[PDB]
Amino acid sequence: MMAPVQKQFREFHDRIKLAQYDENQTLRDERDAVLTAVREGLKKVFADRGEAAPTFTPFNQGSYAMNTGVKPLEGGEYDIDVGIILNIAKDDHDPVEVKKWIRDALKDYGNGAEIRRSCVTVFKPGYHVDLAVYADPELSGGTLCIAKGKENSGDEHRLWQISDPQGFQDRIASKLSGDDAAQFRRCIRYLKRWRDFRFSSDGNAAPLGIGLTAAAYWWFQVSKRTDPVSQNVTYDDRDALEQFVQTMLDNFHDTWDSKDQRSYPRLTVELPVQPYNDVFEKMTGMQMESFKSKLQALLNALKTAKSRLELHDACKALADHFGSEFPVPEK
Repeated sequence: MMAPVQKQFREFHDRIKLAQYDENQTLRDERDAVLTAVREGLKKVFADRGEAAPTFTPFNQGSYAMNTGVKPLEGGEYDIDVGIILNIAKDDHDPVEVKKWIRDALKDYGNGAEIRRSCVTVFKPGYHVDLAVYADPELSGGTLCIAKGKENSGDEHRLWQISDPQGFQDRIASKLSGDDAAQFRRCIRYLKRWRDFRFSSDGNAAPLGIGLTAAAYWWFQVSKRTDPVSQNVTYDDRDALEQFVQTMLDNFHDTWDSKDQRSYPRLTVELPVQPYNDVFEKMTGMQMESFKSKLQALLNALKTAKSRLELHDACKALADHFGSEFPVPEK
């Protein structure tokens, strides 16, 4: 019979997983250090403009909140994500000016703060912290809106966009339960490491991690066998990934580009909460074509790793796509 690889997938998962906020005091300390720095810097910035310092409520976001965190590759950085809800009315403030408040509050913290399209990012040796900045729902008509735009943007690209990070986190945490939910989380982490490993030559071309997570929310199916007599359950991560990657490939659509006068294959993945946008909408046709080509090659490897006599060959076929931390036993 062909070599199984379930034990090597579980070992790979143990190697790549990074503990979520609730189980990771180091990440809590680093997050909280940045939040105390923003309180200190806000007292400074708003005392300098004769106004009372605005207050904020922080909350956990991103993969360290949803228990889908992966360790970076060497030379990579941890990505600590937090939202802060300022006690302001969105209709009274430009979103970029508000982000300027936060960045100036973090002027001399670590390696300096920086205003991105989605957030204020602060850098330290080994990690960055993304602060997504929101206006107060109570003062802004009951909607949670994130500050979009940077210092570059014209009026069209400076906006308070309706957002629901906690809704998205809840959807990911609740899609399944128990050992089924554990397989779901493992397969998201496997594809996050695939993303890091096979998109390193051009990071700007990589699919957003939130995009792969939303794709899993739409299309992941548990793969397990239940012995009908003993009721014993054994999970099959290789098959779960094979069915999920084939479902994503099935959902690419050749999409005509009038500028280039050609088609590009495009995968559309809607967020299952507000604003329900296609998360991959900013990827170019060329990046999509390369995304689809690497997904097809991953699928081919997953099928190869079902039909090897030698565990070595099955594992090496997977390691070609998941990288040097995927276990390859000696022949």
